[PDB]
Amino acid sequence: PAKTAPAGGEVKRIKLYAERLGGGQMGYGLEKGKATIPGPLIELNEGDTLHIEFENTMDVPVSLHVHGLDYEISSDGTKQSRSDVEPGGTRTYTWRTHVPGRRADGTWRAGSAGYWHYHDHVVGTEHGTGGIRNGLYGPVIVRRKGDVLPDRTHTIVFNDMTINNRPAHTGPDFEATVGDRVEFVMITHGEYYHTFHLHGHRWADNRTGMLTGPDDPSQVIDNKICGPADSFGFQVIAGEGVGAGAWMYHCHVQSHSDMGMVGLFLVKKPDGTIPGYDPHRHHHGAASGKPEKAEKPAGS
Amino acid sequence: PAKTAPAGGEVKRIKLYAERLGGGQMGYGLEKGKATIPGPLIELNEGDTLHIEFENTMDVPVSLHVHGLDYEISSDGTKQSRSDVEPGGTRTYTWRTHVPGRRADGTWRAGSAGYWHYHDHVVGTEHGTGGIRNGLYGPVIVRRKGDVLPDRTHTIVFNDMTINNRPAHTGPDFEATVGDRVEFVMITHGEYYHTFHLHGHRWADNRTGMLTGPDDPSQVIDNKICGPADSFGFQVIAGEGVGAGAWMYHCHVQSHSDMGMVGLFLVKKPDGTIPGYDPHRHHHGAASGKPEKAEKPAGS
Amino acid sequence: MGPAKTAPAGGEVKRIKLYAERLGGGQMGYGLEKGKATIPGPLIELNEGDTLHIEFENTMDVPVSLHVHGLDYEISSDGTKQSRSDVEPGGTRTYTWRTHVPGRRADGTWRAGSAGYWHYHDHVVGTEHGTGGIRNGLYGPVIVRRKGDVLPDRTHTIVFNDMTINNRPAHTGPDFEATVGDRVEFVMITHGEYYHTFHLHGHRWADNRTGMLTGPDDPSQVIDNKICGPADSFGFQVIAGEGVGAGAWMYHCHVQSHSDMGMVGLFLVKKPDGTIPGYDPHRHHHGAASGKPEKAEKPAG
Ligand SMILES: [Cu+2]
Ligand SMILES: [Cu+2]
Ligand SMILES: [Cu+2]
Ligand SMILES: [Cu+2]
Ligand SMILES: [Cu+2]
Ligand SMILES: [Cu+2]
Ligand SMILES: [Cu+2]
Ligand SMILES: [Cu+2]
Ligand SMILES: [Cu+2]
Ligand SMILES: [Cu+2]
Ligand SMILES: [Cu+2]
Ligand SMILES: [Cu+2]
Ligand SMILES: [Cu+2]
Ligand SMILES: [Cu+2]
Ligand SMILES: [Cu+2]
Ligand SMILES: [Zn+2]
Ligand SMILES: [Zn+2]
Ligand SMILES: [Zn+2]
Repeated sequence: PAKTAPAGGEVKRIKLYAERLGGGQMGYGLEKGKATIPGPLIELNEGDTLHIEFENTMDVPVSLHVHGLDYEISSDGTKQSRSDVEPGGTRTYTWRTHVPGRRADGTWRAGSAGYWHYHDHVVGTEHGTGGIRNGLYGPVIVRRKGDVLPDRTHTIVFNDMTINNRPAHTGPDFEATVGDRVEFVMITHGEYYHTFHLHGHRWADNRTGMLTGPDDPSQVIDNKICGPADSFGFQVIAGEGVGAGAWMYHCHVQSHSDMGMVGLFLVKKPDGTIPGYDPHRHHHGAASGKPEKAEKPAGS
Repeated sequence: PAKTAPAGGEVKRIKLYAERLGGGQMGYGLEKGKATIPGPLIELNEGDTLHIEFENTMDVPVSLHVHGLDYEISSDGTKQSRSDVEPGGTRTYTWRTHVPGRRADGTWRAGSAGYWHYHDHVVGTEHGTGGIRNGLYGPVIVRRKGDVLPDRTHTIVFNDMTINNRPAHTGPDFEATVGDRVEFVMITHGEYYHTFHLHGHRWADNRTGMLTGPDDPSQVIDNKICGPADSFGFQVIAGEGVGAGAWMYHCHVQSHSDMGMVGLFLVKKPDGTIPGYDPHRHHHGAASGKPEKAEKPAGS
Repeated sequence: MGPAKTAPAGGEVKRIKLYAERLGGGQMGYGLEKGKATIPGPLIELNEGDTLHIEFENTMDVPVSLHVHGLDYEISSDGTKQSRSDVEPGGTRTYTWRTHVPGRRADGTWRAGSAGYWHYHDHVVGTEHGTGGIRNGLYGPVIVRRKGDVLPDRTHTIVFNDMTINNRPAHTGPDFEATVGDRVEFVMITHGEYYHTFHLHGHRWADNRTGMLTGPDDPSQVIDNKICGPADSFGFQVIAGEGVGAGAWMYHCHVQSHSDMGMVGLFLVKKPDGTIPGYDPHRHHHGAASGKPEKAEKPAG
């Protein structure tokens, strides 16, 4: 058992659009009218090259900038590099990815693999302050050959005082069944530091969020401090050793928690019930609505 | 010939009370009228189960919630899971703990071993904001079989702008003899980020705070940023390579340090001498009083 | 490409002269020669086992001290009022830092070595916590090397001190110059009141002691972005432009208002012919010019 990532090395291509959303927001999407905050999950295998055919449907300039992946200066996505996109414009951005390996100097070159993210560098200031606040950001995952694959992947972005730009106390909530292998990508943006905490679960503070084995000294944690543009990820086995229930995740800064940065990891018994939980309730005047569906990785 | 932790797997039982302390404060204790801030140190061996017979001695509801350990949702310690405790009420809380090992899918399940903590989730808000502010928090240590055991353990909690809820510039101070193996558990709570620093000593930033050997890449540090609910720990040999002295520890955020988050690790020669220490001095109007005794782990 | 240069065994007794002096604008700094003080102060590099005697002289009209992180020192070298190790105006003192290799103790435990990215700063100016001294610029990098550690071509020091980089005016950089392929070391230190996040475009490093993965078994997260707070220090090395190419590669704090307010600089990575595609040097940004690139630091001789 346990599905693992294959070798990379393929040239891949997708479309991405930036568009205005309700109420002053902006998002990236895989099709016109389909933009979401966070933008679509992009998933690659080390060695893969990705050509993103990008179109800006808005009436202001926008760009696409990425952390951690290889790109040439012309793909930086900045005014400074003349890599932004005019209103109505199209540009092809290119991201590349490489495996680890020995350098001739004897050192070991780290590969591209990790939890990363992309966002706008252009809207509102030349640092993307406006774009990021408006919602233009998304997750990118690069797998090393042999990395364990999860059943589903959820993305949690602490953006200023919001989770995924949602109104306070709206979650989101994510559904799983006890035993599911579930991946979280955790990204932070804006002005503030936070601490991400998840009830009833824990992970390894390292590249994959999972210990490699008995020799891995990495601290096991349930709580992690994070600043703007930090990203990390991990996988848990839902309800492992703790059983079903509505398991809270939240920022652990006390006022942030009280002010609505909280959501539920809803872990169901095999029969679909969660012990001791009331679904349609309001919390501080707001309802979390339906659980957010897991993100499907983009294109190909 | 360093002492090491034995294998776990027992069933342990303790009693725990919540009671009001002076000045709007609240604490946990092992006996009525014995509550302390921070609460008693609880120490377990990976695999141990702990039943806590909990009694709420106060006139308002309270709860007990734990990080990192295994527990069922009915032990969550929250209003939402109906696991809180009414005034004058009793409940048994159960915490469980497991060793690392291979799963059936071939992956490696991380153990519970680590530096963790427990606090109230119900007082002042359903996030425990009031309980934590008031002092209901305390350390939990889970040892992996073969972990090095210290001579003594001290707990340092940065709760908002205070150390262990003490008035500004009161320490606490901790006392050791040169060569003692001393363990510190460092927990943060409240609204603020901090950076913990200890003069004259250093530790590995990894699960146990010690390097496993020559193959551990973990950064050796004397300074660590930490946010609300962050938990870590480490051991030092007191005065190693440095000698006796009053060795300051403190938040390194400059104003926090000036405003009183500072204490002393007082390391003595066998004949008692402590260079760089004036025992009768007040600092910014306050005195640290006598050194805090090392916490002895709650007996079963 | 030959095998990288690596640090030898330490164990030598070394000695330098160090001064504190006032600089323009109410600032203060450490220097290797009178009139030569810099912010940050001179880079100090040792090999594990080295002892360093710092013959220190305060040229200022107010007291000052020298305190260090991570390195072995006796209480009389603490550099604090409490330990009576501060220096009076015109005063001199010998500060001694020692350093040790890793190894097994008698108890069978492994003692961690001194090696790492560390720093020194005043502990007595403005308050007994060195709050004024640090604000004014009395701080600098210390590197301790384990035998075998890879040595870079050049080292640069980036200090986020409150809202400034190296106490420079907003939007002035500094910028650092390299050529594609150069092995470039960064020492990154934070001071003052604020948390930040350090980010470098186009490059990445391992979050661990050396900033470099030890091999295929090292689990450390590979990152381009790192949260840091007052007195934090870490370091890494990158191969400039590796897999990416020439360009003006931005580094900045990633807290949005901080980058907007000027904590930004350029890692200027030139092609072998000395040119940078699509970049211009004399621009002003938000009213300020970054001036010429910061020359790399020669470790104190
Ligand atoms: Cu940027
Ligand atoms: Cu928060
Ligand atoms: Cu919790
Ligand atoms: Cu970014
Ligand atoms: Cu409603
Ligand atoms: Cu909680
Ligand atoms: Cu603090
Ligand atoms: Cu220090
Ligand atoms: Cu908590
Ligand atoms: Cu008094
Ligand atoms: Cu200090
Ligand atoms: Cu900043
Ligand atoms: Cu970037
Ligand atoms: Cu310091
Ligand atoms: Cu000018
Ligand atoms: Zn709530
Ligand atoms: Zn003080
Ligand atoms: Zn700018």
